[PDB]
Amino acid sequence: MLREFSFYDVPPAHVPPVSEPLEIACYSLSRDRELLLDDSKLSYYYPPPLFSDLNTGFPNRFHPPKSDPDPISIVKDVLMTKGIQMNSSFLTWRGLITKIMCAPLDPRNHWETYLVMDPTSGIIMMEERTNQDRMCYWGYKFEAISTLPEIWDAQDVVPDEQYCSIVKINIGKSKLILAGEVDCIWDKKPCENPNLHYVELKTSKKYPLENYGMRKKLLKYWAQSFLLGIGRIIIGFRDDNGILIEMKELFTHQIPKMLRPYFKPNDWTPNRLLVVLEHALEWIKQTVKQHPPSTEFTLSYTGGSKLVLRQII
Ligand SMILES: [Mg+2]
Repeated sequence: MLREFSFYDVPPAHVPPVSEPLEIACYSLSRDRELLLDDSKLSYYYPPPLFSDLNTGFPNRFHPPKSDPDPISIVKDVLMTKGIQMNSSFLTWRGLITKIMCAPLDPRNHWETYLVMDPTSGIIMMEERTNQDRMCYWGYKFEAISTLPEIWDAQDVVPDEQYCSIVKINIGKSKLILAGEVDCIWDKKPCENPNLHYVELKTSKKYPLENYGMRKKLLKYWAQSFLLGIGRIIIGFRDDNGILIEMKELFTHQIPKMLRPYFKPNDWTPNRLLVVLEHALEWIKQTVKQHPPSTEFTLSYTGGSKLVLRQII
């Protein structure tokens, strides 16, 4: 069977309450993508030199990251190994909620996720089952030059090596456990919820906020970081040569405030994106629960203004 959810059919409701995302676990990945149950790979933000060349090391010092998606079983394994209870509606990768949330924003980004309700936990688990160009490298290079590893208590661009935060976040009536890569931390991790100390690093050409493309890009920056409770998004603005010309430190909560003067009528706004997401998540829950556990579904966005949930029979 087929179910549809239309973005524009969502009733005009108040923005759902969203809890402060609470870290329940973290882990690291080695350069060979090996899971490590520690923060050996959490690094610190330190501003890189202005006019750094983001082409340096491409492609000979570049080790492109794994192309295939990771199974969500990993996060479950991690939590099980640590003896952490999982009591939520959803378990997935932050990035897959970003896709649902931002679907109304980029009709060109088509995607497909797999969902199954676990027969023991009753949690809906979501994953993908189906990268190395110069532009991508600019982003990875900016992350590499902007970060300092732990040294006191412990160049090749190897994006496989990373640190990850697993969070509980509630969006209205939906409880989610989300795992996502954290680029670095602003200062020492409170050994206090750590997430507002976390930093996301981005590289972009700078456009005025008048520019629709720029606003949309910022909205997606905001959405991604909002879902993991990240406090800061730091943008390395680059020119067409890939030279770092300016850095801009933003607080995540400031992006919607900063964008307020520039939204044209009928623009998707942070508040509207949250309303639609809550309704999307509620729809997914009710649909999945019309079937026995271990029923596999595909959730698809293939342009237009609808999500499609398909039972795999
Ligand atoms: Mg980043």
